[PDB]
Amino acid sequence: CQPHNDFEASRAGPFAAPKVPADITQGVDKEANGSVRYSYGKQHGENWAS
Amino acid sequence: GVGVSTGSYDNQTHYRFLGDGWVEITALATRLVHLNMPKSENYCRIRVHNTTDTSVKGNMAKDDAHEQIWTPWSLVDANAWGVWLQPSDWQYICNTMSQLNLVSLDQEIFNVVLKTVTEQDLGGQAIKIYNADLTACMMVAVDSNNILPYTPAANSMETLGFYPWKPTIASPYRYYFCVDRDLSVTYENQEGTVEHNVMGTPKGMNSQFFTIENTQQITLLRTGDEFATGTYYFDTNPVKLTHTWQTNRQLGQPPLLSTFPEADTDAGTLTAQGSRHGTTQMGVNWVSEAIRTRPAQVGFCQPHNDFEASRAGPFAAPKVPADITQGVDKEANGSVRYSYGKQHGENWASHGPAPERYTWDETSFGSGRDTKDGFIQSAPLVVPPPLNGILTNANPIGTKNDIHFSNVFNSYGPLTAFSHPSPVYPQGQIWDKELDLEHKPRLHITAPFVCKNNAPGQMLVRLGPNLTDQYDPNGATLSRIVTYGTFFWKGKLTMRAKLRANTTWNPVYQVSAEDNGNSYMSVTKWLPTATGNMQSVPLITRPVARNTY
Amino acid sequence: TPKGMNSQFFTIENTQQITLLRTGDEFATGTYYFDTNPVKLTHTWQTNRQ
Repeated sequence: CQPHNDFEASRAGPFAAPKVPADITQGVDKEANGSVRYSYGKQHGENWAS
Repeated sequence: GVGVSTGSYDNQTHYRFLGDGWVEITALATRLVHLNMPKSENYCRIRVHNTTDTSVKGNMAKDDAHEQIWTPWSLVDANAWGVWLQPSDWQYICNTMSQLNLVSLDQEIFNVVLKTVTEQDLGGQAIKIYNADLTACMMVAVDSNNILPYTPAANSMETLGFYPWKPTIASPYRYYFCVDRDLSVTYENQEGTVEHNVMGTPKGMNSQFFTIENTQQITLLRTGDEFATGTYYFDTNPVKLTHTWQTNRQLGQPPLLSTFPEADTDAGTLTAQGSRHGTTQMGVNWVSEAIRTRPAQVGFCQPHNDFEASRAGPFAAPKVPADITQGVDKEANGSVRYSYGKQHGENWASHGPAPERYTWDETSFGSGRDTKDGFIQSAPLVVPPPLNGILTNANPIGTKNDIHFSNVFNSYGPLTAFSHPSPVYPQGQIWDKELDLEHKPRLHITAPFVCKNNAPGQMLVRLGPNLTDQYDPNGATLSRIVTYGTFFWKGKLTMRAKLRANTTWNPVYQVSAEDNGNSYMSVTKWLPTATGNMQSVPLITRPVARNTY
Repeated sequence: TPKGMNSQFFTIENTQQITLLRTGDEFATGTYYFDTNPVKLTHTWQTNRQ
């Protein structure tokens, strides 16, 4: 079990404490299991038509 | 050809003193095995889902929901401490040796016997006649590659016989399969029936189906044949055979004594707590045996009964066992409780479906926890503990009067230091295969020894199917001749170990056998009865004291 | 504000040997070797239950 969204703050400022990704199971808990979400561009993989 | 033995019986234990404090201990064990023709002609994917308990709102832990794959093969897994050494031997080892590790291990199968049984009416009845079948043959296979799911015989408490002069049956083989099980949470009598509680269907990304027929070289052997495996070597590390008493309280230099006891009654004193040298992690201007900094952290608070759920379903999150201390917190410290049978150690006189059980308590007095004393205080640490500036094991955390910080606190930090789980002589798991993961656990609770290299390789075995005169697969007619088998097993578990020396003045605690009485260490406990019944009770592991600093 | 105990200021001009190359020139680096461990290309279905 990993702390769901444990925002820890430091001298640099508040941040999201990383968490080892894992299966989502039937719980459909994505953000809870650490399922990373990406955001790329056109020169990185997005359709040039969009 | 056939009609002659192919092996020798030997179930002893020799001690070869290699000097320099180290001694090579070779444990030989031979037993008679009894195998019956498996009922399942082929691999089955039986799905067991108990609802007699899961349906109830109160019952949550009694979730035996899973889908295993029953194979037509048995298994000769003698991974038990009591199936190798002798009751008396273990006493000598624990009392002398201070550490032990596994070295080699071999196996052999001689005097393979296969007979068939037929019905024969006698005076109107029907007695069974037993005729030996030479042409009959069995099948053996040692998956040293571990291509098949590792199935510890101790995890199901179905190893071989701990009694030399008594036969034993090989436990069937079966492994878990991919199935998405889900169970909702319900307390006592929650509003409405349990939300979700259903089994799952086979997935294509986790469908693990194996066959003994295509995962190992099956060696066919008859009555005159015999099998033997190579000398497997263990790479596991040695486990200390001593307990730790020193707690986080006693480590470095004790406080300087300012007063000396005049009588054996009174005691001495320390120096001014406010004016005394030392190191404390508090900004206060005083020190004590409770705030003084220590080299590390001995033991750690573990979440009491932290049931974590996954795609497979809810389960009890394992926890490293430790001393129970004066808190008498067994289930809180992780004191594992066992349940063995008669062929495993229970008295043969206690007739009944109720097996013997015992709760094993660790000997690591140093890493012992006590829920009846754990507490926290506000950042501004002050001598007088405010009513709101402290969290004792009596403050309802989470709108619950029984759920405190202790039940949900993990004090595991970079300073966490603990010992290993003392292996029990009876029904104790020796070695175990490591998990195929990038970051495997620092240790295993099931077995002290963990094969760093490859695993030993479970030994599978199945009786050769004796077909009848008539046969037709398409007609679902699997006519098989009633046949069974009885083969002997011979194994030698060589392992070296070092013995400690008397470096103290006061005699250290030992394991003795008091006279026949209420005393737990009673001799009758390991002595036959008028009828011949016997029982094997756990032994005191790590009797000698060990200084942890 | 900038601290004196954590002031990390670097310059590409004083942290590496800059190789000047024109149109007819060309650069190439040595054969770097990795010491990283191999990563399994398979998933695990077995849970604490089985």
